Amino acid sequence: SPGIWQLDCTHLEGKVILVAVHVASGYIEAEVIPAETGQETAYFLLKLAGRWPVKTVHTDNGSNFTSTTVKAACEWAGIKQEFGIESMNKELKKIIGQVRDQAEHLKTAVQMAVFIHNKKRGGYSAGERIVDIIATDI
Amino acid sequence: SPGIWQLDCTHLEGKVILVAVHVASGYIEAEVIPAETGQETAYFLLKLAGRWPVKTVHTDNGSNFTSTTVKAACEWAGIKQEFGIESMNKELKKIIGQVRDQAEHLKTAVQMAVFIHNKKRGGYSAGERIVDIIATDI
Ligand SMILES: O=C(O)Cc1c(C#Cc2cccs2)oc2ccc(-c3cccc(F)c3)cc12
Ligand SMILES: O=C(O)Cc1c(C#Cc2cccs2)oc2ccc(-c3cccc(F)c3)cc12
Repeated sequence: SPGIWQLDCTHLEGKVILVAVHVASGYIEAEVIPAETGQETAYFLLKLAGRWPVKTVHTDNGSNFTSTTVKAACEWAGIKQEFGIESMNKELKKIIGQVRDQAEHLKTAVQMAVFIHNKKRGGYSAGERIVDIIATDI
Repeated sequence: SPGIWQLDCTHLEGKVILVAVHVASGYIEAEVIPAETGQETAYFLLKLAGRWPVKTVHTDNGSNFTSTTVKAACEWAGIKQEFGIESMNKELKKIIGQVRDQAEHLKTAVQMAVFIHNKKRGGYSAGERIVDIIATDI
């Protein structure tokens, strides 16, 4: 469970936002991409696996089983793709809405929204939780 | 020291690679950017601060004191910019060289190289070190 992620897509302003959630913490990473092409997901997954333990990525549809570059990225980095395992996507759009005028590019708003999600709660934030799970594991 | 980073630039194939090193671990993040414009560094810094504790960013030159968007990003996220505090850039180009044919875009090679740097050593890797410092700190 230190290494289990979910990968989803949400849409704002005709752009695609790639969302990775660390299922045990609620920690999120996101990127705005022009078009959802296989090569985009592959770059995002390779960046995520260089940064954290990424052992299993669950997706809720078939799109990610049809990309040879996602498959090649996953092989290289030692990532198992799994089919099946959220309301994360709703929280994110709430925060993105509050900040949308505060900056020009959708992608800056997306990252401010990831920052608030990860750093907010007095218990632990999702950001402390992921470090605590992986530390506690090491 | 959990929150202290260095930010540098290196160059390959007429593109700029933005490198953040967590000084106490040797953990690195990198991005290929078209052109070094203020807005690029600002997006990278906001992504890094959503992911980790980023309290102080040291740079070795003046470029980052002249961008209103780096300044605005740093204010919003609570980042102190500092002037002054590597051979990281040499290790990275060694690994990038070994993988360069293994993939099309320079940026994929850059990320495979970050992955190897972060996961390699039997002591601790830079990736376990950063999680151990922040966990040990929390
Ligand atoms: O560079 C490529 O060849 C295609 C590619 C992208 C991308 C992108 C972009 C997004 C937006 C504009 S370009 O990310 C990757 C990650 C892994 C592999 C790969 C492939 C084989 C073995 C391996 F080890 C890795 C290939 C990619
Ligand atoms: O969206 C913008 O307005 C400009 C911007 C970029 C970028 C980029 C790109 C890179 C490559 C193509 S576009 O990253 C940022 C991070 C923070 C702030 C900012 C500004 C004021 C307050 C605050 F809280 C944040 C502005 C940006």
